[PDB]
Amino acid sequence: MSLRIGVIGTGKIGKEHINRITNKLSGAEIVAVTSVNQEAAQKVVEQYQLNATVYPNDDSLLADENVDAVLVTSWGPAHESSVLKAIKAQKYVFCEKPLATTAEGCMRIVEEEIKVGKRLVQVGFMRRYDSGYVQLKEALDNHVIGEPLMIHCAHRNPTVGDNYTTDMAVVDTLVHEIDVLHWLVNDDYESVQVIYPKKSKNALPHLKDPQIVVIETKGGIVINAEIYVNCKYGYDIQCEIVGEDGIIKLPEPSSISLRKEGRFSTDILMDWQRRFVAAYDVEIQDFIDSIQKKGEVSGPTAWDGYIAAVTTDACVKAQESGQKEKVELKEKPEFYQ
Amino acid sequence: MSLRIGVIGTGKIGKEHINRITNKLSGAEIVAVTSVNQEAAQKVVEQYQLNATVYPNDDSLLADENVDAVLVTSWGPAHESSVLKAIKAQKYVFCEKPLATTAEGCMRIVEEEIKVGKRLVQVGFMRRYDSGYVQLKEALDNHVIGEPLMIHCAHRNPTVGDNYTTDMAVVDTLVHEIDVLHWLVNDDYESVQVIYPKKSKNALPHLKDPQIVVIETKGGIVINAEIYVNCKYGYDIQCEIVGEDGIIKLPEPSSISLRKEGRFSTDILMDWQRRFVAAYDVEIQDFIDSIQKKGEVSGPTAWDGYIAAVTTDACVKAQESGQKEKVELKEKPEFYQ
Amino acid sequence: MSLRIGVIGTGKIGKEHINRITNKLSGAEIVAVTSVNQEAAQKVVEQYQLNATVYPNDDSLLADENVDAVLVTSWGPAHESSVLKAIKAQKYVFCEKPLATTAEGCMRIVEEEIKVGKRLVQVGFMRRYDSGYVQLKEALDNHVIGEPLMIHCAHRNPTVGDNYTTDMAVVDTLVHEIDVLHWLVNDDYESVQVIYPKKSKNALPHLKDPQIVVIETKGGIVINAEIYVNCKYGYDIQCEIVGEDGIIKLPEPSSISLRKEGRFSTDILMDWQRRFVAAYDVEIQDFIDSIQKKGEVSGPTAWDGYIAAVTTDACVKAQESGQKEKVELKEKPEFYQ
Amino acid sequence: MSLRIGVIGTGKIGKEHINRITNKLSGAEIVAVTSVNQEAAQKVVEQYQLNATVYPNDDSLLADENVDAVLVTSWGPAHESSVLKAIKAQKYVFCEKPLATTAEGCMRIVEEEIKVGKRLVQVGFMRRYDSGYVQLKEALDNHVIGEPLMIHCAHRNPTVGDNYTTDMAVVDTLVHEIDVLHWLVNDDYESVQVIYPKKSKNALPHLKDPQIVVIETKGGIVINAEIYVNCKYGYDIQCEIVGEDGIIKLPEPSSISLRKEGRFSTDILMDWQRRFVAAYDVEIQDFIDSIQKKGEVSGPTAWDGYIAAVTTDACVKAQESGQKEKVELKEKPEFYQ
Ligand SMILES: NC(=O)c1ccc[n+]([C@@H]2O[C@H](COP(=O)([O-])OP(=O)(O)OC[C@H]3O[C@@H](n4cnc5c(N)ncnc54)[C@H](OP(=O)(O)O)[C@@H]3O)[C@@H](O)[C@H]2O)c1
Ligand SMILES: NC(=O)c1ccc[n+]([C@@H]2O[C@H](COP(=O)([O-])OP(=O)(O)OC[C@H]3O[C@@H](n4cnc5c(N)ncnc54)[C@H](OP(=O)(O)O)[C@@H]3O)[C@@H](O)[C@H]2O)c1
Ligand SMILES: NC(=O)c1ccc[n+]([C@@H]2O[C@H](COP(=O)([O-])OP(=O)(O)OC[C@H]3O[C@@H](n4cnc5c(N)ncnc54)[C@H](OP(=O)(O)O)[C@@H]3O)[C@@H](O)[C@H]2O)c1
Ligand SMILES: NC(=O)c1ccc[n+]([C@@H]2O[C@H](COP(=O)([O-])OP(=O)(O)OC[C@H]3O[C@@H](n4cnc5c(N)ncnc54)[C@H](OP(=O)(O)O)[C@@H]3O)[C@@H](O)[C@H]2O)c1
Repeated sequence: MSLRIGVIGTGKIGKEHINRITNKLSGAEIVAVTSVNQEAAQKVVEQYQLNATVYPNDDSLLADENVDAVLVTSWGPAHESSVLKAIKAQKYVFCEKPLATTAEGCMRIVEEEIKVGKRLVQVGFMRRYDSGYVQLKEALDNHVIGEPLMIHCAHRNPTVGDNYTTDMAVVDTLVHEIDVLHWLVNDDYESVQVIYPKKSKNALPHLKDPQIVVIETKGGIVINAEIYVNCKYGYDIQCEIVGEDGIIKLPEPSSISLRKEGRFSTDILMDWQRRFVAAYDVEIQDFIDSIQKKGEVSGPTAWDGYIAAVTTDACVKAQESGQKEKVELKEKPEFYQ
Repeated sequence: MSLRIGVIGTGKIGKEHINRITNKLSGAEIVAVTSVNQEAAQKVVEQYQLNATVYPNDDSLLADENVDAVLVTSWGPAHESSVLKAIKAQKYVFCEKPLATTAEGCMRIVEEEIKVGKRLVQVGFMRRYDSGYVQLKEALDNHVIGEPLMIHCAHRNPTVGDNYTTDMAVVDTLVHEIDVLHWLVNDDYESVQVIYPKKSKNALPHLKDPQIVVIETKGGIVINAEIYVNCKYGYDIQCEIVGEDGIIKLPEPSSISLRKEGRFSTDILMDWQRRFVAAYDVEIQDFIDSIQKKGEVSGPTAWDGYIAAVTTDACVKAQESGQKEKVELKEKPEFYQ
Repeated sequence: MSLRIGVIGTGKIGKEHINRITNKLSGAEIVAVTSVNQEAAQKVVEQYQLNATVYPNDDSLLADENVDAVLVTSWGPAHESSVLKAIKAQKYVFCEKPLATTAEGCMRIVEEEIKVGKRLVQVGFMRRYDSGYVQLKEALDNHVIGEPLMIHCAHRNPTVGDNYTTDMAVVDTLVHEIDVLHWLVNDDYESVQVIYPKKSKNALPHLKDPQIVVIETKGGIVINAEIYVNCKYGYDIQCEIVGEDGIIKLPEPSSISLRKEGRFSTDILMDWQRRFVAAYDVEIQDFIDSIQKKGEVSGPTAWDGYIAAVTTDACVKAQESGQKEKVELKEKPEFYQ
Repeated sequence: MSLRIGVIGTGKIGKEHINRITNKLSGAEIVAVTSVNQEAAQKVVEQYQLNATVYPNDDSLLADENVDAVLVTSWGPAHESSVLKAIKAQKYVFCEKPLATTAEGCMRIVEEEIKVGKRLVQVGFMRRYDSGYVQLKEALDNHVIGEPLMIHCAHRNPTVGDNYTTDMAVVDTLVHEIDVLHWLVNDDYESVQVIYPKKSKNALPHLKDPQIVVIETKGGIVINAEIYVNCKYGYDIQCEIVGEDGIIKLPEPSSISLRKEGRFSTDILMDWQRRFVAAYDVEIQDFIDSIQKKGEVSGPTAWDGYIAAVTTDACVKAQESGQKEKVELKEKPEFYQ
C-alpha cells in the first residue's frame, strides 16, 4: 500500500515534489515535513492539505517509524548530512542534486550505503528519465550508429541573476550534461579543458559567459559542450552524438508551427521549469515503484553523484588553470556494477 | 478523498484505464468491476490486485452505494444502456466513445442529464487533452492567425483488419477529428461531402480506402480531411489550420533524429496506442479532479457526443449518396454552455 | 554559333528573359525586339546594350530572316496571334503563359504546329524545371511510394491588386498547379469542383478568396488545391503527394535558420519572383539547347497549353455553378506522344 | 566580346569548368588547353567540341596573345608555377585551391601581383558564393544576432581512399572552413588546437579520423570544427554561428521529404560534387563578369590564399604537437583593402 514519505526542505522544489506526490502520482503520501522555518513548513502542510506532522529537524522526522522514505530537498550543502542520517536510519532516500558538495562527501555516502548492503539512495538527475534521452540511449544500445566517437552539446539559458557565478556554469548547469553523457555512452571521463570565447554583452562583469568545455572519456570519446547562460533567445538544450556509421540528435520540445509575417517558426521555451516537467514526474514515480517492487531504488546512484562531484571539480579547476585537467576517478565499486 | 470507481466492461481499454487509475494517477481507486464474461472480470481483479467486487451486471454495480463514478468501457453499442442507467443511479460517468451509436441515442442521454441538473457524463474524446491540440486552441483563442478559414487534416493508419468496413472510416476513425475541430474553432458543422480516390492496393476489395471528407461549418470554415487506414508507412495524425493572416500546424510526435545511409530522418509511430498516451492520462485525471473539486465533470459533454453522432451520420449518408448532405443539428441547450 | 532570338513584347518578363539570355545563359543572343511602345523597345536595346533591330511589329520581326526563334512575352491576350504568325514563319517559339485565352485558341496553335510537322512551341510552365518538382517526378517514376492516390497542394500569395478577379484564381494562379500535376502523375483530368470558405478580411469584396478546388483525374487521383492570394504572411507553394505506400512532399525554399526571441525560424519568401528564379533560367536554357541539339523544342507543349485551357475553363464553370463539372478533354494527337 | 580562356590541366575539375563555360555560363569561351596528358587534353577538345588549341605546356598557352585569362586546374603542387607565369604574362588567373603548397609560395604570388598593380588572381574558394553562406553573411552584417561568439561546424565525408593522410584532413578538407569563416566574421585567426577522439573503424590505420580542430580568432571567437572523412552516411557540411542574442545556421541542401516504413526523411548527398554545383557556376561567372566590367577579378584574393596556407600550416603543426599552436600572420598589405 501507500509509501509514506517525509520531506526534508520545503522550498520551491520541495513544494513541487509534494504537489507531485499528493496530486499527480500513484502509491505515495506526504506524512512528514521540516525546516527551517518551523513556519512555512507548516504553511506547506496547510497549502496542500496534508496528513503531515511538522517535525523540527532531520533526526526528528527521521526518527518516525511511520516514515519509509525521504526526499532531501533542502539547501545544497545541507544534503550530505541528511542523506547520511537517512541511510543510518535505513530509510530510502531521494536526493536532489547535489548529493554532496564535495567528492569526499559523496564518497562517505557511497561508503555508508555499501554497508547497508542495498541501494537506498537515488539522485535527482531527471534527464535520464526524459523521453528524448531515453530514445538516444535505446538507439545506442541497439548499435544504430556504431561506436560513439564525439558528442556536441549546448546548455543555454536566456539570462541569470546577479549571484550566478562562473563556477556555477559547471557546478549547477553542466552537471546535468556531465551525469547524462557517461550514462549514455557507458564510458568514464578522463580529462577536461575549458576555453573562454569573448564575453557576451549580456553577461555581468563578474561572470565568464559563454564557455566551452571539452571532455575526453577513457574510451577516447570527445565531448564539446557549450555553456551560455545569457543567450537571451531562450532556454535550450541541444545534444548530438556522432558515431562511426551515423549521427543521432536530441529533438526540440514539442511546439505547433506558425507561418506568419514572412517566417515559418516553432516556439523555444523561455523557462527551464517547462523543459523537463514530465521527467520529474517519471523519476519520482520510478522511485516509488522501485521500492514497492524491488525493496530498493533504481535511478542514478550514489556513485553517479560521486562521478558528477569529481567531474565538476576538475572542470572548476580547468576554469581556473586554463589548462587540461585530469578527472580523478576511483574505479567503480562492485556494488554498483 | 479516493474517488471510488466502478468499471463497466473489462476489455482492452477497460484494463488500460484500470491500470492508469491504479498505478499511474492520483485520487481514485477501482472498487467494482462488471463484464459480460464474469470470469474475465475476475482475472482482471486478480491481475491488477484490486480490492474490488465483481458484479454480474451494471445494474447491481450501479446499486453499490460505495461506487461514486463509473467508466463505461464495454462493447460500443452497449454503451448507451450503461450510461442511461448510471445517470438514473446518479453516478458520474466517463464513457469511452461512442456515447451512443445514434443521434437519438445521444439525445436520450442528453435530456436525462438535463433532468439531473448537473454534468455527470464525460465522453472519452482524448484529443482535446493532447498538448498539441491545446497549443493549437490557445493560439486560435489568442487571435494569432486571425479568423480560421480552412482546416486540412489527415488521419492515417498502417493497416486494418478484415472486419474494418467503409462506414467505420467516419464512425470509428474520423469521429476523433469531428469532435476536436468544432471545439477548436467554436463553430457548428453544416454540411459534408465524401469523395473517393482510386482504391489503394493495401485495402481489401470491400473497403473504400482512402477517402476524402469535405466539411463546412455554419460560419463558412471548410475542412478537408483525408482518411487512409491502409497507408502502410505508419500511424499519422496531421492538422493544419489556415487563418486570415497565418497558419498553425500540429507537431510531429517527439523523436530523435538520425543521419544514416544517405537519409536524415525521424520516427513515425506504428502504433496508435503510443500517439495519445499522455492525453488519456490527462483526461482521466481531469475526470477525477473535476468531480473531487467541483462535484461535476469538465470534459467533452453529452452534447459533444450528440454533435459527433449527428455529423458521422451525415458522413455515412454522404458515403452512400455521393452528394452533399446537411448536418441537421438541434440548437444547443442552455445547460451545455 | 548563337541561336538568334527576337523578342515580342518588351515589358517586365521580356526584359528579364532578355537579361538571362544576354547575361546568364549559354548559346543565344537577342537580335531583334518589338513592342507597342516603340520607345521602351529602343530603350531596352540600350539598357541591355543589344546589337538588335527594333521593329514596329511581329510581322516585320518575323520577316527578319536572321531571327531563328522568338519569345512571346507580350500582353496576355496578344500571345495567340504572335504564336500563330511565328509558326507560319517557321520560327521556334517560347511563349509565356497563356498560350491563348481560350481552348480554341490553343487548339488552333496545335493545328498549325502539326502542319509545320515539328515542335516549334514551348509553353513557359517553369515549375517542371524546378529542382523540387523534378525530384518529386523522379521519386514517382522510381515507384518510391506506389501509385499516387491523392495530392494536397496550396498556392498562396501575400496580397493581390484590386484588378485581380475570382476567375484569375484558377486562370492566372492555379494554372501552374494544373500543368505541373498532370505532368507529375501522367494522368488526364476528368472533373472539377470548387468550394468557397468564408471570404478573408484581406480580400476585396468582389473577390472570392480563398478557394478550394477539387480535381479528379481519369485514373481516380483526387487533387485538393487551396488557393489563397491574400494570405498576408508570404508567397508559399506547397505540394504533398500521397501514394499507396508513402508520401512525398515539396521542400521549403532554402533558408538559414534563426533562434531568437523565443522562436526557431526560417524565411518564407514575400515575392513570387524569388521562388522560381532558377527554373526560369533552366527552362530558357533548355529551349536554346533542345533547338540546337535536335532542331525542335522539348518543354511543355502546345498540347499542354490546351490541357490547361480546358481544365481552367472547367474550373471557371465550377466557380459559377458550385457543382461538379466535367473537363471536356479531346484526345491527344500522336504528334505529341 | 567573349573572354578567351585557357585551361591549364584537363583533369576532373578542369573538365567541369570547361563544361560550365562552354555550355552553361555567359560571356566566355575555351580557346586553349594544356595538360601533362596530351591525348586527354585533345580528347577534351573533341568531347566538348571546343574551338581550342592544345598546347604542350603552360608556357606555350600563356604566350598565346589570343588568351585573355586562365584557369589553373592542374595537380596541386604545380599551381604556384603556373600562377606566377600568368601574372608575369599579366593574364587574369582563376586558381583552384591551393594557391601554392606553402605559405612561401603564396607570398611570392602576393608579391608579383602587387607589382602588377591590380587584382589578377582569384582563388577558387567557392563556399563564399554558396547561397547558404551568403545568407549567413548577410544576417551577420545586419547584426541579426549581435556579435558572433562561437562557431560550431562539421565537414563530413562518407569514405576516403588509401591515399588520404592525416594532414590532408586540414590541408584538403578543413581549408574550405578556414577560408569561409574568417570571411564570415571579419576577424583573424590567432591560435589552433587539435583533439583526436578514438579512431573510427571506417578509417585505415594510417589515418587519424575523425579530428576536432579548435580555432580562436583575435577578437576571441572560438571555432569548434569536426572533421570526419569516413562517416559512411554521406557528405555533410554543417555550420552554426552563436551570437550574443541569437543563433544562425546553414541550411540542409534542398530535398523532398518522404514518409515511408516508419520514417519521415530527407536525402543526404553521398557525393561532394553535388553540394556546391551552383556555387561553382556563380564563382566562375563572377570571374568572367568582374574582368569584363572592372578590368580586374574580385573573389577570394591571393592574400586569402596566403591566410589559408599559414592557418593550415599551424593546424598541421598542432596535429603533430598536440598543443595550442600560434597562427603567425603578417600585416595585410594596403593593396588588399
Ligand atoms: N533537478 C533539477 O532540475 C533541479 C531544479 C532546481 C533546483 N534543484 C536543486 O534543488 C535544491 C534546492 O532548490 P530550491 O530552488 O528549492 O531552493 P530554495 O527554495 O531556495 O531553498 C530551500 C529553502 O532554504 C532556504 N534557504 C537556503 N539557503 C538560504 C540562504 N542562503 N538564504 C536564505 N534562505 C535560504 C530557502 O529560502 P530562500 O527563499 O531565501 O531561498 C528556502 O526556504 C538545490 O540543490 C538545487 O540545485 C534541482
Ligand atoms: N478514445 C479512444 O481513442 C478509444 C480507443 C480504443 C477504444 N475505444 C472505445 O472503447 C470501447 C471498448 O474498446 P476495446 O478496444 O476495449 O474493445 P474490445 O476489447 O474489443 O471490446 C470491449 C468488450 O466488448 C466485447 N465485445 C467486442 N465485440 C463484441 C461483439 N461483437 N459482441 C458482443 N460483445 C463484444 C468484448 O468481449 P471479449 O471479452 O470477448 O473481448 C469486451 O468485453 C469501444 O467502444 C471503443 O470504440 C476508444
Ligand atoms: N511563367 C511565369 O511564371 C510568368 C510570370 C510572369 C508573367 N508571365 C506571363 O508573361 C506575360 C507578360 O507579363 P508582364 O508582367 O511582363 O506584363 P506587362 O509588362 O504588363 O505586359 C507586357 C506589355 O503589355 C502592354 N500592354 C498592356 N495592356 C495592353 C493592351 N491592352 N494592349 C497592348 N499592350 C498592352 C504593357 O505596355 P507598357 O510597356 O506601356 O506598360 C506591357 O509592357 C503575361 O501574359 C504573363 O501571364 C508568366
Ligand atoms: N574548389 C573545390 O572544391 C575543388 C574540388 C576538387 C578539386 N580542387 C582542386 O583542383 C586541383 C586539381 O584537382 P583534380 O581532382 O581535378 O585532379 P586530377 O584530375 O587528379 O589532376 C588534375 C590535373 O593534374 C594531373 N595530375 C593528377 N595527378 C597527378 C600526379 N600525381 N602527377 C602529375 N600530374 C598529375 C592530371 O593529369 P593525369 O590525369 O594524367 O594525372 C590533370 O591534368 C587540386 O588542386 C584540387 O585541390 C578543388
